Amino acid sequence: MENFQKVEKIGEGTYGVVYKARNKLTGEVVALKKIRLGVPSTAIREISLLKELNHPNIVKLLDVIHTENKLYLVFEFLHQDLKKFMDASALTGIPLPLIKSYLFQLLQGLAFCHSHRVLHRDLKPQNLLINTEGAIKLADFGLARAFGVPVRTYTHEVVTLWYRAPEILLGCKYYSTAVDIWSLGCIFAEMVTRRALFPGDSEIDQLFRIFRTLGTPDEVVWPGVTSMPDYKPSFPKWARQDFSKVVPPLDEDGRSLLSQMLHYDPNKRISAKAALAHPFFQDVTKPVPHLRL
Ligand SMILES: NS(=O)(=O)c1ccc(N/N=C2\C(=O)Nc3ccc(C(=O)O)cc32)cc1
Ligand SMILES: NS(=O)(=O)c1ccc(N/N=C2\C(=O)Nc3ccc(C(=O)O)cc32)cc1
Repeated sequence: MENFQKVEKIGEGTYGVVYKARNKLTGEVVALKKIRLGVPSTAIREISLLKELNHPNIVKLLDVIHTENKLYLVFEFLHQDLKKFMDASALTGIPLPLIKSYLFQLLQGLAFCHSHRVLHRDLKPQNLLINTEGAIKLADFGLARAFGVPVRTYTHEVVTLWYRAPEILLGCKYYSTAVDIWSLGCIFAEMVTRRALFPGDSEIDQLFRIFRTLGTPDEVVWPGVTSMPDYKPSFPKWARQDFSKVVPPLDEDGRSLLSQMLHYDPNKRISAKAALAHPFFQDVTKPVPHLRL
């Protein structure tokens, strides 16, 4: 670690603290992530697999440094996250062609992850990174279930529940790649409307916000929902609202795709591969964002 000079702290999450840093050996500017914990052997092996999960839309994992019973991950550095870009673009909105490009690229990255049986599990605007060339990349995944212990909130953590799939909220512990499609759907809606789709601050508030818009799920729309671990027959039964309120003024192709990404039944929810073929992407392009760095 004496080979890195910290420039500034750029983030913190369940798995650690991220710094912008300079590699003293090469002069490179990188993102250095100190993993919050020595470190178990299963975590070293699982993280080593992430070094081989390489794609243009996945943040590059350059090196794994396991020394003095501490774990550091060295990643390539990108200058801005989607949360900041969304906030910077709040008065005008991100242009639809750029929203479409970002969605397409993130579906390409997820289709790749998913084909290798790797789930992101916690997609949110803060872990989607952008550059000046129009790329967007997935970050902050691959360490879940590798440390062998139940997840406990770290000191000062406030968990973001806004993008969590309903099956996670309902207590499914063996959920599928569909959870990432749900999260990406929520982010897509937020890019279009400039408002979070389901901004809950508790698990039940999150679940009830989903139900009030999409309707309380039942066995008709989601076979098996009533047998989910945290499903209660006492949930209020809200009717599904007319979808026209969800993402105005998005066109029917985008609304159709979003409705497939937000299906309750994870088995009915569209896959990343099928979403890439949706008519909404027939006119996809790769525009340049205006980034103020
Ligand atoms: N792939 S890259 O990001 O374009 C890049 C850029 C710069 C570098 N430099 N490497 C080195 C540099 O300047 N002094 C060095 C001293 C020692 C070593 C070494 O391997 O032992 C490497 C460098 C690499 C990649
Ligand atoms: N808020 S901001 O100023 O727009 C910002 C936020 C984040 C960044 N970079 N983050 C990262 C980066 O460059 N490589 C990474 C690799 C992994 C992780 C992670 O969390 O696991 C984060 C980053 C820059 C500016």
